[PDB]
Amino acid sequence: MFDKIDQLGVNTIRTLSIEAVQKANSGHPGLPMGAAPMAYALWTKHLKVNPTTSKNWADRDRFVLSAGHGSAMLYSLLHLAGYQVTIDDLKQFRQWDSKTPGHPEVHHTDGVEATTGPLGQGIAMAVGMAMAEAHLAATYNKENFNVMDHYTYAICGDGDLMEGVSQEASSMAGHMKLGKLIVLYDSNDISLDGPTSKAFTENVGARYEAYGWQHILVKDGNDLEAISKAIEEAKAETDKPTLIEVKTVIGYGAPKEGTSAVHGAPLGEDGIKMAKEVYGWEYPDFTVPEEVAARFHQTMIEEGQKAEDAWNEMFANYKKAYPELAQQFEDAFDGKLPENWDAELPTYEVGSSQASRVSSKEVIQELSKAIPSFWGGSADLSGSNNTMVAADKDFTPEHYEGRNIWFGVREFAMASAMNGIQLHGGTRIYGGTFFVFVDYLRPAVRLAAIQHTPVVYVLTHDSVAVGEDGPTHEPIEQLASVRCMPGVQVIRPADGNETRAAWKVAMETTDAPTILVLSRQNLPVLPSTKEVADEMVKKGAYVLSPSQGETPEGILIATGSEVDLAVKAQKELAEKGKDVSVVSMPSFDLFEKQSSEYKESVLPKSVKKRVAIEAAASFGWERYVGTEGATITIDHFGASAPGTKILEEFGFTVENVVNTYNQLSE
Amino acid sequence: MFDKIDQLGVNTIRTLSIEAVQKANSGHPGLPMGAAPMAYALWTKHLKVNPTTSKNWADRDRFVLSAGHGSAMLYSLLHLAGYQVTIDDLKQFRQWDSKTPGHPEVHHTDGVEATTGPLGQGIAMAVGMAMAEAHLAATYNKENFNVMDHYTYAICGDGDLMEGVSQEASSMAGHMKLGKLIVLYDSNDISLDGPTSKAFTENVGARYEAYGWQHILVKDGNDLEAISKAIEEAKAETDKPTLIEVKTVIGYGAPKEGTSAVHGAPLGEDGIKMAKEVYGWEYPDFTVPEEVAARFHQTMIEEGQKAEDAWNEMFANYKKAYPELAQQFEDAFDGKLPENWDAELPTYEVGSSQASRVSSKEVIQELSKAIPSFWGGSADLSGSNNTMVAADKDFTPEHYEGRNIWFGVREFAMASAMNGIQLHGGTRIYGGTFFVFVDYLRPAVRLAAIQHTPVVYVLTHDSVAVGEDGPTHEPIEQLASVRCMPGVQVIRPADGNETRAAWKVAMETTDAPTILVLSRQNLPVLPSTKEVADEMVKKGAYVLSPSQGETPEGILIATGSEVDLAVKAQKELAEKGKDVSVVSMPSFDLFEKQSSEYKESVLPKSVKKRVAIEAAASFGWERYVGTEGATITIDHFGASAPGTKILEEFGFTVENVVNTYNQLSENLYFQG
Ligand SMILES: Cc1ncc(C[n+]2csc(CCOP(=O)(O)OP(=O)(O)O)c2C)c(N)n1
Ligand SMILES: Cc1ncc(C[n+]2csc(CCOP(=O)(O)OP(=O)(O)O)c2C)c(N)n1
Ligand SMILES: [Mg+2]
Ligand SMILES: [Mg+2]
Repeated sequence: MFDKIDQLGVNTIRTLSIEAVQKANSGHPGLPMGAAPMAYALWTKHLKVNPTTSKNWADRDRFVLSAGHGSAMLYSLLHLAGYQVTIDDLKQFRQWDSKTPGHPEVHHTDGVEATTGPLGQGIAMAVGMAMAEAHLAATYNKENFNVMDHYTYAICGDGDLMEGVSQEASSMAGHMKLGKLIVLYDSNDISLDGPTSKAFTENVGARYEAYGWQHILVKDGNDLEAISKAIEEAKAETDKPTLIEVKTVIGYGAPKEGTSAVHGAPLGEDGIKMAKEVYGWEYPDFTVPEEVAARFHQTMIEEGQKAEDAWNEMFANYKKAYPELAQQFEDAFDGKLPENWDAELPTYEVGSSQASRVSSKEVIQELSKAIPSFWGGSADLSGSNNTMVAADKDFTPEHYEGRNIWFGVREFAMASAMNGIQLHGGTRIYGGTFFVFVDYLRPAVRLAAIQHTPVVYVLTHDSVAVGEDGPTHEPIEQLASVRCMPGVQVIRPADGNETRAAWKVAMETTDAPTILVLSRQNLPVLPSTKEVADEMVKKGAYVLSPSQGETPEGILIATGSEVDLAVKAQKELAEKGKDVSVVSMPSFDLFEKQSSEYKESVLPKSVKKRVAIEAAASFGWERYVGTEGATITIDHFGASAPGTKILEEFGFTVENVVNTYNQLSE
Repeated sequence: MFDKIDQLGVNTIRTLSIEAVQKANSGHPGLPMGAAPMAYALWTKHLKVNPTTSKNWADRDRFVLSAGHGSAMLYSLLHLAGYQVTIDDLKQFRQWDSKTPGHPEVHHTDGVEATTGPLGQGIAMAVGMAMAEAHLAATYNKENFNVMDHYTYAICGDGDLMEGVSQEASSMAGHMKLGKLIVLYDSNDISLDGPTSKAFTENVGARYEAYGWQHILVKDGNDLEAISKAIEEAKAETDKPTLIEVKTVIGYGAPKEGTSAVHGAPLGEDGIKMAKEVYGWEYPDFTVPEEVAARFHQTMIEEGQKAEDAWNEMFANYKKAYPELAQQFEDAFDGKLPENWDAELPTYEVGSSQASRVSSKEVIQELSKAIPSFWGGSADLSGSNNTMVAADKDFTPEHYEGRNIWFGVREFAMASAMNGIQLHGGTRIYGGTFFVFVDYLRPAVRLAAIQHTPVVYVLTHDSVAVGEDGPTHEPIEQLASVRCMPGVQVIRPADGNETRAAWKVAMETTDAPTILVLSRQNLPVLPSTKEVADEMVKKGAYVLSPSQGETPEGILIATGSEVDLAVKAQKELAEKGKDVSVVSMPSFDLFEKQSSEYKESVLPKSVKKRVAIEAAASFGWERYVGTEGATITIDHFGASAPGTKILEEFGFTVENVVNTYNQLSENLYFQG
């Protein structure tokens, strides 16, 4: 059962958390106090992790604290568990260069599996982690070798479940029958501003039951045994994901328990003392009882070591029995793209005019054949986005080996799950939606930037050329909205050859989300792209068509579909005697990470006659065009019309670029 | 209650819709074919509208087509109703400058209450409209006067209900017991990519029942009587919102019915004819049967005018009985601000330091007192956003007159509901969360910009000064992310006086959403603001502190929290004989609106020594600092540390401002 030492451990977590919040004079103490029993039971009796090996173990049970305001409890848990969070690390909570940030951040603190500040994304990321385990289990598990047999756990709050991303993810998870996803809900019945009664009165468990989820109610948050029994029931439900609703008194033992006051402000030294009185805690501050430390050592370090060693031996036998597949497992988790992966990648010729999206599909198809760890889907847009791998099955409960994922019209959930799949390891994911609906998945793109996750976004329908669907479905500001974001690689391919090479950047990217901005409209193949694209797209901007002279009199900058106008302009300008360089800038960010010498080759400082043609906003174009430069952009919303007409009416004609260049030349 | 004329009316809606899609060679015919029965039953027998008065009747039932891909069904319906959509307009479906755009757009087309292309937002706008009815009903309705008694209707498809904004809003709707909101769900069991078996196996009704909704399942989508019966049941359940799931066959009649093919592509002429054979339609193309037109005229034109006229008589009697409330009702709907709304607004002194969030609370609360229509709330962040009005009560089922809305942690739903509230009219809406979570509500900001809807966004915690919550809670790219967007007014107030003016700009803005970017940290009151802010913040950028002498040697440009550093740096630079002008730029948008002449006053082209200091991404600052100017900016994510420290390490110190300017002298440019 659960002994007195076990309750000491619970209260150690409680005291460490609340002390850490107080020293910082910042932080959230209520959830740590309320959720400390459910956390303790999970880690000590049910979570299989080897703290000694950190996150290196592939089959570690995955735990996400979606309610990141409980960071102090997680740090308390990592310290007790044997991860490298020290007592002094706890004391530096919410301080400069601390290993204990106010909200958990992956790769900043040992043992944190996800960056979980924003609400609902952690659940969705945990959904994706179970998707990955089911997929990798089906892909690699053979009889007598359970190479992937682990559970995804999350601890959420009332806020996580009021967010659409979780609701989207939970319907997804229920559909995908993720029996190994166990979410613990800290139903403290309170939120930041007050009681759940003022805005959140739904039957969460019934909703989850409608999604296909098992719902277990533990009416006593402080009954460890009831929580441990619930986890076992959830593990027994192999066909359905499980929500264990743990009713807790936020700030348990504190004077202001069951109020919003304990949510986000330090309890105060009065609160700590009174809470300790309830616990009978007369221990010194930032002190862990010896009994507790040994309990955590036996329960987590010792058992964890035995489990990984056992798994490691099974993999040893697995490698002998199935050498090629085991190596694949190893290479996928280490992010090693297969040899000659790019060999059969499509190439295109000057006669051709193919949409960037069709070109993407072709790259995707060969990528899927070559890379067995490559998988992905769309938000009900695979036909429109051309994100489907023909010759591969769909990712279904019946065939988890399938690598085509039907996310549904759940873009945010797709994006966050994708972040979780990347975080899990063994897979490279892509996700498809229209470019205008990047808005829906934007917070998860920002999480991917912070988390340095090599997610690929296949976002199509880049411009007003979509046409008849109209302003709501035509991106204008979306290219700028991603470019300001730190940590995101945004590439708009200008032809098929640029598209192939953009995918190659994404495949070879290991620390950044990559957004691919692709076109519905058919894209004519440009002059040098067949030969130079693979080498020069990664440089962000290159001289697609050079001027006749060493120094161009002017320079035309263009991205994507509008680079064709540029080359046609170059010739018309030549007939009137003007010599201009045409630069393809697929990516702003890739270009800025290049040398000053390279930037000079593409955009020489001498030439102030810079005209930029982009079917997008003008924001940030003065960086390259200049104060004195000119730009053909759209700074207004779209229209419902044949796309060819909208472009023509919005100034994307060879004649207009000539006139604007000539006016600037004056 | 339904005759062959009514089925012919259903077939008419379908034929006009599929014929228009084919002429355009673009569109979605599937939902029109299967949903035209349910649309017909609701409009002809349960929807209280006067087509003659367009969108000008205040107690009109509100219909939102959340599934915008079924635009043609709406346009067909508008023509049949008596709205100003001609057969000729339908022919121009999805063509340049048409009154029939591919997805419905408000204002462009008669009687379209919302721009509803993006999925889920329409149901959320509908939810907010029901919120607006309840508040206005409670605020204005008095005994024997049913000033506000209108239901809110939305038609959605599977995709709408998969989206999280819908799920948030539905939870919010059930909590708020908006029993007069009824959603009609095309359970066609098909999505763009294919069946819903592949992505959508949930029990929608069970979820909606958990939300506190009522679920009526109509198994025969073609049975008009059953649909109408369900709409009656829904109106009967006044304490619960209702989802009427009408199971339909997508593309009923076409050869490709019940498949993904009918969703988003023209059937083709053969398909139109084959469906017509099932329909028994021998009529020529783009034709309304005379029987159907007269049936529509009777059901909606004549009855609707009688209802608006009956309402108008009651309102006039209400005007006599309650003149004050009636004038307020008209003026609130008219958008007229009360006469002395600006009079009691807070003013602040140089010796004062206060966070713009606290300044906003004070401006809000006085605005609430003077403007009865003014209401709003936050996504569980009122303590942090300072968005609560102390005098007023919460907007609860018990107190629908309350002007404090608790949206919960539902930012997307809040912003879309806000859009519905403003579109409905009678109220001014503010909604609050952290500025870093605009990303959560971003699609609804865009829809507001396209809809020209004057929603006010109170987005606080603007910088790395948030501090210990960390990178995830600290905005960086967000300012540029909305300054890049068309049709949005983004004001970063630099002190309390600018904050008041910012609110004023938003209260006087009728054509655009306004985002107010406010600070957790205390902002010291700046030199000229108590006197010049009321007239100069509206100009976007102004010279807060002029140079000593007409032509400045440099421009220190700063927005929001960072302007104080610029003024302090001006002093230090002035002490060393360097004369710079401090330009405060609350809004990029408002400044570019001003005359070419005014811009030269604020930013003379002659002065090329410019340093811009803003604790945000450098994106788009090259427009003002210039190629040879410099920026003190954050192009990287933040940290978890006390906020003052983060700012110092990131260079928002007086020394760095001085030194960045001085290094500008070292350049070869600026030598000469
Ligand atoms: C998307 C998002 N919006 C807002 C916040 C701010 N926030 C953090 S916790 C919280 C309250 C949610 O309540 P709950 O999870 O029940 O908290 P508890 O009572 O357990 O502390 C809010 C609004 C956030 N972290 N993420
Ligand atoms: C937010 C958003 N995501 C995606 C799309 C693209 N889209 C339009 S309809 C649709 C399929 C949804 O199917 P459903 O609403 O059930 O359509 P029906 O079968 O009734 O035509 C998709 C993905 C969109 N318009 N908005
Ligand atoms: Mg809670
Ligand atoms: Mg459908």
